[PDB]
Amino acid sequence: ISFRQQPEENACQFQRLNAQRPDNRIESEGGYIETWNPNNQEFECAGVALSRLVLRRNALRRPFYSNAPQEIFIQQGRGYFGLIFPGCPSTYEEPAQQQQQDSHQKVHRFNEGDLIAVPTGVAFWLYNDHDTDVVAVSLTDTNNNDNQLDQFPRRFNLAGNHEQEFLRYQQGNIFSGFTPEFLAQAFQVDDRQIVQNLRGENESEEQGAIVTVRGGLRILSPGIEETICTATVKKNIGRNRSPDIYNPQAGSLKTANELNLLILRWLGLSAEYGNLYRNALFVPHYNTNAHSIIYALRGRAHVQVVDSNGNRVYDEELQEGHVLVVPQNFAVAGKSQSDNFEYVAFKTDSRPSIANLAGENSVIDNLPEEVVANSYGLPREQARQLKNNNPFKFFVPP
Amino acid sequence: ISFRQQPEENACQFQRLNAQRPDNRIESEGGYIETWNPNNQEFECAGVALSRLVLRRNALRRPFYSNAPQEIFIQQGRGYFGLIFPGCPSTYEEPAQQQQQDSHQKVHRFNEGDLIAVPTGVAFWLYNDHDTDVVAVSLTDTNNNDNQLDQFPRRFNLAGNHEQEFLRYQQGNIFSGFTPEFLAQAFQVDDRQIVQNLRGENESEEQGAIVTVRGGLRILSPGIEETICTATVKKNIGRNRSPDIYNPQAGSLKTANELNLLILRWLGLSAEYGNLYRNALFVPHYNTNAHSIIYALRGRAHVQVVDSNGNRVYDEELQEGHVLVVPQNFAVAGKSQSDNFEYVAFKTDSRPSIANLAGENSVIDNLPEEVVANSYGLPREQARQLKNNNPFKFFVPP
Amino acid sequence: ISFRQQPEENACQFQRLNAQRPDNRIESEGGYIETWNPNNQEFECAGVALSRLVLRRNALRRPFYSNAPQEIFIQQGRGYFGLIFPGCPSTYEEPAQQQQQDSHQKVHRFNEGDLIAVPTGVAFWLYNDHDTDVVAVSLTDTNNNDNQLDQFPRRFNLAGNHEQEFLRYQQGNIFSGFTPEFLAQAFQVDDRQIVQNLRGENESEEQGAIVTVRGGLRILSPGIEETICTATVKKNIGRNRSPDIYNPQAGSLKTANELNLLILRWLGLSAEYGNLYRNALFVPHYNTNAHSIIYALRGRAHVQVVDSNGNRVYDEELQEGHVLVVPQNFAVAGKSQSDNFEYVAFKTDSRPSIANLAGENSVIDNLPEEVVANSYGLPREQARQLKNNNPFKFFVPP
Amino acid sequence: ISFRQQPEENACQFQRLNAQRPDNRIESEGGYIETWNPNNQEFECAGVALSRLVLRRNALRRPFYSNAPQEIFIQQGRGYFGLIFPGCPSTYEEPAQQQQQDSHQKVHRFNEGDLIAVPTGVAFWLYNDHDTDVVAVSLTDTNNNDNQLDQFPRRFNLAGNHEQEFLRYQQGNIFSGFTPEFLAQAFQVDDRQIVQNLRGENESEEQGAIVTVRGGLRILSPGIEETICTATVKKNIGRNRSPDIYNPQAGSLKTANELNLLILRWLGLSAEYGNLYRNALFVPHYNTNAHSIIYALRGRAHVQVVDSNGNRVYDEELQEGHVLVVPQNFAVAGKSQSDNFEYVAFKTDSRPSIANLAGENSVIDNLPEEVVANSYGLPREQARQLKNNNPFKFFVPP
Amino acid sequence: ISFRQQPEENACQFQRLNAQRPDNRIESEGGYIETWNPNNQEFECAGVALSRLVLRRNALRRPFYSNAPQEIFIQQGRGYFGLIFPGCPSTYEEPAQQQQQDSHQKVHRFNEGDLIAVPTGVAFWLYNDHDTDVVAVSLTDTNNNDNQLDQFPRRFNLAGNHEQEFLRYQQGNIFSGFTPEFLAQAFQVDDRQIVQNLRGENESEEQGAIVTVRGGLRILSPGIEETICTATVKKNIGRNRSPDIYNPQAGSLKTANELNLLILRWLGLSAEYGNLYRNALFVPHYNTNAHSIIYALRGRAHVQVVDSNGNRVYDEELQEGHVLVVPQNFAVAGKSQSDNFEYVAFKTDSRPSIANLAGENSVIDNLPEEVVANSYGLPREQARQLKNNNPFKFFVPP
Ligand code: NA
Ligand code: NA
Ligand code: NA
Ligand code: NA
Ligand code: NA
Repeated sequence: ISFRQQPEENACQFQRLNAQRPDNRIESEGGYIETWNPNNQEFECAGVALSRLVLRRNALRRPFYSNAPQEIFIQQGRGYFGLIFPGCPSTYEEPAQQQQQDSHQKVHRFNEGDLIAVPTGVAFWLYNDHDTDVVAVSLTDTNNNDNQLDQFPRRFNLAGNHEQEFLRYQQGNIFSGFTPEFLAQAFQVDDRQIVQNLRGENESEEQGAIVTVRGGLRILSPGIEETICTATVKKNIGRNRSPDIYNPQAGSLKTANELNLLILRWLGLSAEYGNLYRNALFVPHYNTNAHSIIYALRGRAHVQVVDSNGNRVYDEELQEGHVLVVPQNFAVAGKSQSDNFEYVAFKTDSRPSIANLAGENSVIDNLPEEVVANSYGLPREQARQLKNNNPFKFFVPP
Repeated sequence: ISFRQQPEENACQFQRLNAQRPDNRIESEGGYIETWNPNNQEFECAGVALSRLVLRRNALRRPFYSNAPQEIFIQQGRGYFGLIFPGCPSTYEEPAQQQQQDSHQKVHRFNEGDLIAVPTGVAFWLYNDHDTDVVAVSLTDTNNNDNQLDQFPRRFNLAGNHEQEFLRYQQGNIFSGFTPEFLAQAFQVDDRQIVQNLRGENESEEQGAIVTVRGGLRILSPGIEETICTATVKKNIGRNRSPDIYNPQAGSLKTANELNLLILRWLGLSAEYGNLYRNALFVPHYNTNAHSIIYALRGRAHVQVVDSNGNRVYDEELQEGHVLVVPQNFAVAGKSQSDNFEYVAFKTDSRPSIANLAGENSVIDNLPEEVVANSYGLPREQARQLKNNNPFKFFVPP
Repeated sequence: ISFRQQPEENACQFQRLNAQRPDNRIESEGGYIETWNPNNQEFECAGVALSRLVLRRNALRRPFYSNAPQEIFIQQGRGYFGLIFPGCPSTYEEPAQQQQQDSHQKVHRFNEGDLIAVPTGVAFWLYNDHDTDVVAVSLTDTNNNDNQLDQFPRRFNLAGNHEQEFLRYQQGNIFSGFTPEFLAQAFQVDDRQIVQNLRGENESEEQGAIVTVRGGLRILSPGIEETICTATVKKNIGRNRSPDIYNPQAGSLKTANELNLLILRWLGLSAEYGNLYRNALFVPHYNTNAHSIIYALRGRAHVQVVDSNGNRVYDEELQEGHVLVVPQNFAVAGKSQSDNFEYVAFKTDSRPSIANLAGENSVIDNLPEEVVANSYGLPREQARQLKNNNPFKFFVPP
Repeated sequence: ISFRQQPEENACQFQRLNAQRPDNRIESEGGYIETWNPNNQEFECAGVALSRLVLRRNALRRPFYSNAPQEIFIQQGRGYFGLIFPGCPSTYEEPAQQQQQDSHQKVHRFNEGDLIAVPTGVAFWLYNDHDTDVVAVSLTDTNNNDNQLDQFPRRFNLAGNHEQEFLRYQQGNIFSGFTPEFLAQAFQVDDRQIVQNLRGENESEEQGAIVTVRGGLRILSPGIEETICTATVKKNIGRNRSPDIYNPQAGSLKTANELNLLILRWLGLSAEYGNLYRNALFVPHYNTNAHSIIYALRGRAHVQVVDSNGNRVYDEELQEGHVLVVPQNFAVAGKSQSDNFEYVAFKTDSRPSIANLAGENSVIDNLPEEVVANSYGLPREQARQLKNNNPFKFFVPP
Repeated sequence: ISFRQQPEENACQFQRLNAQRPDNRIESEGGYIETWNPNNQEFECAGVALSRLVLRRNALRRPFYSNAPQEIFIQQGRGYFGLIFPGCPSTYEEPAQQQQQDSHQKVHRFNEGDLIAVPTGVAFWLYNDHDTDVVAVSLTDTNNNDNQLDQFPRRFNLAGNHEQEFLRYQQGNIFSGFTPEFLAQAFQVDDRQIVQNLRGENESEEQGAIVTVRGGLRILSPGIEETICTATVKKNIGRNRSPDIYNPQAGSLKTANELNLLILRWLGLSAEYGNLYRNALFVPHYNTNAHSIIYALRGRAHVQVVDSNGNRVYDEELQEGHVLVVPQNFAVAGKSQSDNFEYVAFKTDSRPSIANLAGENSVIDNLPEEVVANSYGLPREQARQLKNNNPFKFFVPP
């Protein structure tokens, strides 16, 4: 399911669909954030915004929450993240060096291939504790029903004194806007310099969203607390040894949707990770109920996309680090021109449905032979060939 | 329930409501499609598009899917249709002249009075195998949540090389946009002329959406396959020997909603079929939770519609083949000027609720006598008359 | 949950947030209705309209229904109201002075502190039978999914011949628009002067929505009828001896949401009533999933609101009878400058979720100590103070 | 809805139905508990157990939880109760005489007429702070799906050293069963006499479930905390100024079901409170989907109950403090022989449905006249009398 | 949630609770199956049966389905399993050495710590491809609503000619019961020796449920197909780097319930994996809504269990490979007497709720101080100690 705002008149009427690369980079201390322009037609149509975060060893992306739900895919690396679900008690705690030292909400490990769901207004932070840079691609669903503000994807930063991620595309931290007397009362701290730091007064716009932790972070990691407050918030789909669709001579597909990661039901979002081997084809298909935002992860594939007029709105080699939006119901097909073309496709429904146009149990396969024969002007025998020559589903070997 | 986009500022503020007739006809080989202009205020307000299809004996409306959910009402005729639900296995099959000849998804018979639900992105085809022309009136819900593209009702045609139904009102087939090398791989057909026909290369813009089948079509007709893949997709309401509301001296009403046809729950749509006998009245009423799109089927009725200012925005004889949109909450009443005025009313909710203003259990009937007396400046006795003189619900005899 | 239309581009981007007072008063016989301009940025952002009704002893607000769901809070007074749920049989009846005198739908008592839910298209009337004026503050959710007309909050009046509440802000009664011959047939009344009064012909635009009942109203008050037709439609939250959050030295909070008043689930709305004692603080917090429309009921409080840029968009004393909209996710904090500051806060979700930024189980409390230390540049000890110095939730004593 | 275990073979086959009075009293310090024998046929059939608690001024019924869901009706008196929902944070707190003194879960006020829902395993305590004795009648649903133990209604007492309520009918406190070394570690109390008292070692079997608090109790009373952790758990139905069905010359009915008190949906239980005035009749009716456990509150009524053989299994004056079980689908009718007969009827469904056999919209009223005429051997005119002579619903005046 | 049959009268009334070890072993070719007697009081009470499977390198547990839902926990080892969901198309396929070689349903990898959900009537097979023996502990929910046969847990074996697992405890394969002429027609195999083998005719009762695959198995592994047919059926909880509750000085807990593994919602089952370090305590607690079936995985713990009479029904060292049933609502506490006591606890609800009796946010912590003081006969100060001395949740360090 999904419940989203429709795009403005004509947004999904295309002369041509363009693949997109980021157009801005925001520098910080231990990494950076790159943004795709959400004002481009492809993104206006899909009603979403996209960004990419790089976190070096010991870098902390300091906590923030957003008005629009997010899905974050971990392209590379491993580390820790927390989500703060409001009012949920702490369940991670340690004895002083019995009295209590520190306690906090569950800290999660993440790995390459993980897809993480961040509900609207839930605070998120991410940390890399390893050499390999973490690279995360974040889809922010601006048109989602859950966003009751206008279609600007905001980051409400809990810390720092820097530029909002997507501010440059529109026509300080959250604490920094409150007066010192409110914050001293709120936190019962008399130390006016505790409140100064809280407000970000002891830093420039160039410390950024991401800080490096000298010596590394130490955090705890090996009724309502073990039920709703500890619901699952991520699922591995990129590294998984169990794809949903698999042909060892053509490729694989694996989805994280609301049947795999229940919280996606509330978000109205899902994602798929696919592999397509050299010269293999993902058959013409369309998504009945979702836009697809395809981020090329590795390699390259010749991709074609067809609109409701049968126009070829996109025809080229989709390369690593570029993004192609395939609007709901537009048909798409791809032939990998790499040993293994790899991609993540975010989708704007929690249970997206693929309709294959060719192959076993495809639309053509499921029409009566005489209907295929009469629709295409074909003798009964050539119609039977169209229905039966390809015995495979989804992927076709070289 | 329904989840739809609201109309633009002022769309439902009317100086006058106009009844509408089609304004375009698209010719094909065995029939035609007529469209109502969806840009007219009445349709902008309702957020929907309407069309009418005529299929002569042996005519096939070749498969297509759409971005917006549809409800199709069979005004006359009988025939076969298929819906292709993606990935559902074939369940209709026959032995070669044991090995398998052809197999395909369930083929359904349709009859006059049938209301058929077509979910977003589900492919549909229709065939008439009888002398009587089939006439189908199709409501396309452009503002529906399920449509994540802009508010243009598209037809993604699987076959042919013709004009999109509603294209003329905006500011080739799906295969025709793919290169021949993609389609040969996708269908494993080496015959480049199989792929030519598939793409519609062997036909003009004037073969159209509808083809005639010489000698007639032959199709099969007497776990997940007998459960979800064979869910009901139509319900008879026009020919039914069991209306929901009935008075043999005034008229009848029968609804297909989500309690009768479960799939309507996902579509957010329903329809009603009514009869009103000469000089009988359907009392002033309004729909709490839906627009009503009234297509006159037979005869004529004097209809009045009142807006939130108590203005009479419509006051005339609604005739057969004209359409009147009654916006949500506007009050409407009708007096049949024909032996039997017959109408289908599509509604933009899966469970629309009628609030009668006069008659048994109406709004007036359910207010305390002293409230009716004090609201209208009436003596207790004249208030009692207003509540009680009409003992009938919905319809009132001549 | 809620399903609402998003506001236009930039609506929730504020240079400053203004508190608002009503800007129009509509006079009637036994009371008046005051409206806030819904075109002001604060209301455009929230997608809602607000009004205030005053009903003197024996005054009847004559029946009406609206396209948008309402929540009405009873600030003062007591009286009777009815809601007319269409087609539900009468369940209140009396013997003639056995035959039946009058019968009607359930009449409800209301009291100060009551929050009443009025679904879209359900007719409502209100009566005051006591000396104390009734004062009701009404939130109309114009952007709600249930409103399938444009974003004008309409009142479809069943009686009278006066001005629609919100008409002055856009770019007769319902019966008055029908011809006398339709109404005589509909109600089977031959008396053409019964129909004249019904249409409001025997009154000026200056009798208004509210009439005085001379001698007072007499009404009855001590399967589907005792189940769905008598579902609960109100909950006391202002006068309640059982707040949800309570600290006798700082304040209280009490909510009516879909867990307390089930019908709110369909409306997508809820409300909260809070008390804050002199010099006590409601800590910086935000609502994850709702706009807050704060109506000051008694006293005054210094309030600050911070946007996604950390800008202080509102900083002043919120006074009784003024309204402050806090957009979804914006942070807000308040310090009462009165013996008891009292407020109702309507919220645009049926289950709104508050995320406290300071105090026990707040966002800061639930982050690892080393994350708070590294986010704010603080030694481990000053981080521990930020997490632990305030042991209270929500409210902090003077 | 409800999900319950069916009774053993023949349990609901009755020679006669007997009204029942309690058969045991358990004495304590400030009040007592009386139990009805759950082994009697009437209770075996209904699959439930019943008890009655009396709490004098300053008496505390010390905390306990049970394996079966309960509904408690407050027949008289007023006081405080708490329910402990596991893991929910405290939301009632006070400053030490800023640091925190005590904090605890919400304390609720209760009043006469309140119906309180206690889910399976949720701990409950009750306190009377007024002169008038509190009298509470408790229905324990032993056959409920939520009880996964055998059909013995247990009380797991958190305190005391006394007899389990229903133990005498089968074929120490919870802490008392743990060894002192477990409890010292669990509560980190070194004081072995703290643990002695906890275990109930400093008291006899004759301090009982109920203790008197000398000087009276002092308690606090004027994200997940204000949402799920503060869901409503009671609804007034006995004292309510708004019955669901009302005739000032015959009686009233008011229900607390899952549309009024949402938590009842999980419990599978509901209750009704009725008044019937001298010589008035509640018409023959049956409950489609629930047993009815009728506790007479005040006065007396001649009651008759008819089984599936048309046998009169009960025919007598039901008196105050007696209980009559009416099995699902058995027909029942009553004529009050008191100025006002008052009763609470617990029902074993969360949304019980009454089917009236006589009167407006009854079963007879809703059958075609010719069906009533042919079913009873009656001329058309006598059939019309049977359908129409009684114009009232539910109750009929003297 | 769960919907289960209640146990017979007195089943959960215990003189003493006994830990249980298996009492039977069924030998096969590459491993064995051990069963616990389901007729023992502990299992009668819980309404469940338990077994343990060992599969050596290259051993295949041949396909079977059961009348009762199962949860299988992988104690050690790694391998492949399939579940056959009826009518779901194949999604794993390979090209002949383009035509199709073999195709089949998704084959899943499993690892140590995995919890696998097997719905009623879904066929399951398991294979070990590694040196380490796989050991799986299987809970079969005999009293589950989904089992509409009597309370005998059956295995309907698709292959083999051996003893049913639990047959010895009651008062050939599925094909073997059909006549050869039915099977030849059903599979269109003329070879009467193909059908002989299918029926298990070419093997003794001593080939067993488990076969060894010489040279090892080769299987494929790297619309409705990628949605419902590929829903998740397992979740790792034993090996997971992210417990729900964690204290590095006492222990951890991690649950797989319906918020983590959605299919458990239909099964009415869940499981927890816990670690408890030497001399640490899991505080007295109870489960509100589930039986707990505790299988000791490693080490030993002193465990005590208390019934509704405060009787200590179990008091001893629970050792590895023994099982202890803790009935719903009975209180339990454990102190590890090993470096790391490890256990899996199956629970008879899809969302079981733990109610802690001591510690932060426990039942005692959430009662008003004066209620704890008056319930236990304690001065205000000793009551405060009981509420506050243990600042930890669930686990308490040595
Ligand atoms: Na298009
Ligand atoms: Na209007
Ligand atoms: Na902002
Ligand atoms: Na009987
Ligand atoms: Na017991």
